[PDB]
Amino acid sequence: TLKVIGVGGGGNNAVNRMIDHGMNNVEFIAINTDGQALNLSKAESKIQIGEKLTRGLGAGANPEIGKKAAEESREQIEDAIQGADMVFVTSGMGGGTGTGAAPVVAKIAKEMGALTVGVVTRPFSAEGRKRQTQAAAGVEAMKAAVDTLIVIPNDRLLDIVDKSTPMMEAFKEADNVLRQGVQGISDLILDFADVKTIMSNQGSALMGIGVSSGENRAVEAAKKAISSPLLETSIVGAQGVLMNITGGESLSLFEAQEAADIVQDAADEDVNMIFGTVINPELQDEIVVTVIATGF
Ligand SMILES: Nc1nc2c(ncn2[C@@H]2O[C@H](COP(=O)(O)OP(=O)(O)O)[C@@H](O)[C@H]2O)c(=O)[nH]1
Repeated sequence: TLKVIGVGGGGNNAVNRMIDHGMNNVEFIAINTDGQALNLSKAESKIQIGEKLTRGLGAGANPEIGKKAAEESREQIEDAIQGADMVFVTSGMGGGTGTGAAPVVAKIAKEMGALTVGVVTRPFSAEGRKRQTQAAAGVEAMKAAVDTLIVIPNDRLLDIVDKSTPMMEAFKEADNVLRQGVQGISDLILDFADVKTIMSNQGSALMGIGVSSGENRAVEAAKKAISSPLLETSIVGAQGVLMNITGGESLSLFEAQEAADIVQDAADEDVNMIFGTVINPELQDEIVVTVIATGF
């Protein structure tokens, strides 16, 4: 039983990209201070927070607003999570809602016993350093709050998207990245207790994405993932690695083994590696290798 919660406008856009993209397994939850944004959210469940602080508007960008706003609506949050086994808290740090509220939403789910995984974006360093300063705090808030935290610095997406890609639209790929991050894990649900062993109380986790379509797609996707810009360090330091190989109908068993072997070689000699495949019909010909490394 899986529930992904979108905390903030950033998170809610990533949640709505997770919905627009066919994703059949999981419950979606939208959390914001802004009433407007919640209306545009595609999630089944929505939650407005700070209904007494904000009077039904947004948190207007200060992290102190969401923190207290979350506490105000702690009741409703605990209700929405009830009986989820694993919770994904997807949010953009730097904002008001996410920065303060999302860490509280997390520790709610951790205190409720669900496996809490945090998939959060850092803001672009091109977004002003004040917003970067707040995000740095919010990140450290979540590190305490979650079992595993996957922190994707948006700047590292500048090593992915075009220079032509507008700034206010570069978040659409950041959406897609959070999608692949959550979806990579969620799609594999392997033994749940195995995943627990990889995620439970591990802390800071790195993500690696690689996509390839060609002659050598298996090898080419795994190599790209092993050395994804999103990885702050190469994964050899990790004690636990989860790996996903998502492909079309044409996805070979051979290809899976090839990609698995490649990633295994890159990981520590005696790493706890667990990996699975996913046939996703909607995929044309590209396969996607998603690497989550834990424990640093
Ligand atoms: N993935 C994603 N990230 C975003 C989007 N818009 C903004 N962000 C990032 O998320 C951070 C917070 O934005 P926002 O969610 O509006 O703040 P909040 O509403 O106070 O939680 C910013 O620093 C942005 O870098 C979006 O549409 N998608």
